[PDB]
Amino acid sequence: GELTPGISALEYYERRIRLAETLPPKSCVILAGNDIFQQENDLFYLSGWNEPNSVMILEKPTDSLSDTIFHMLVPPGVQEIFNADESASINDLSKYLPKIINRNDFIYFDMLSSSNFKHIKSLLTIKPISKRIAEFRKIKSPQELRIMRRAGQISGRSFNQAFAKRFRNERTLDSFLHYKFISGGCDKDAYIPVVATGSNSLCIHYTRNDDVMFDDEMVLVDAAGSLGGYCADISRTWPNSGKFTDAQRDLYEAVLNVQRDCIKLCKASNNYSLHDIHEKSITLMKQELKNLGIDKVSGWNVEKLYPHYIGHNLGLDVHDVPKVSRYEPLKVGQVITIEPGLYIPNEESFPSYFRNVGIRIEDDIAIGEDTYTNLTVEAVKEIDDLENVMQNG
Ligand SMILES: [Mn+2]
Ligand SMILES: [Mn+2]
Repeated sequence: GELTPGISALEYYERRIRLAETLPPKSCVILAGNDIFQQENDLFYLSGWNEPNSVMILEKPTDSLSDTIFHMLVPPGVQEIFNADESASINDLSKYLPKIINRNDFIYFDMLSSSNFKHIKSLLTIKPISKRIAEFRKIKSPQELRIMRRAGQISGRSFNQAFAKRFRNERTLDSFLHYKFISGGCDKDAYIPVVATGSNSLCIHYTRNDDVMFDDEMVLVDAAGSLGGYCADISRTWPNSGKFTDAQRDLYEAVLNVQRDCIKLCKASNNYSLHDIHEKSITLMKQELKNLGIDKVSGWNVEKLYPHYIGHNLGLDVHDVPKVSRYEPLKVGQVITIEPGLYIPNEESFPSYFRNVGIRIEDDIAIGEDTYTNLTVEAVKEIDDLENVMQNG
């Protein structure tokens, strides 16, 4: 019954109806797919069509939802499997598209690099559309929450399998997690992974993933799988030796405390915005820095030791729906990550056992009415849970 993994063909139809319920009479939405594979997600959200060199048109000729028309121009079944009301070859674009534009007053199309995009743009009231769909994508349906839970569950269990094994080089740990994501049931990597051991964890954008791992440092890993186009996002940090030292413990619990207290905020009744939570993450991280006695270091305030945001919306993209307001209260159905971090520089003004230690703990949280749902709860992160899996398996 599914059209793409986790989503039925009925929901795709319902998504196109929800968009049409916002359009005036004699409108048409034009979405150009990608070329050679990562489909255009606005197109994928409404069609489930995952092929290159394709154009979708959603047309509302009157004010009745029963008159809408779902056009699909594909490379030379689309009507029977994807429920396209009309279809034609993509070669017919120059003869097919102008007939539709001329009979409509409002053209929903983003004028700002696909080949069919430059084609359609040259043919051209023009209104943007990608942001209006973003307001729909930021609210996940129960089916979408289920398929994301499956992605995070597969990714989470893959981390636990890695916890029980010893890795002498980053690239082995990289290829291992990739295989477990795929054999666990995922389509691909959700994003380019980070496998940073020791001082490598201080580079926020480290992706080389080929350095040797030593028995005295911890490894920071940001990696997760994708299923049906939906992405998970997990970060974990654990010692290579398999046991936390007293220093590695104190720093890890600081990041874990900030993350835990922030996850507890993700209830829609709290009326917090994503930025509201981030500013609370700064406050909490300051207090943890004070508990460790490293908050008042000159030139290294909390912004330089915690130098990124608390998280981001998650969905078809890793950094999902970027065009939605970070300042409006979180609504039921949104999926955001909670990923605070600490990264101590190699400065003698810091204790020696803290220098060159970077830590980040990331989980995917879905917003509920009076609670939340940890979509990545399987990947253990408590020190006693971590040390148990590492030494016993
Ligand atoms: Mn991440
Ligand atoms: Mn993230």
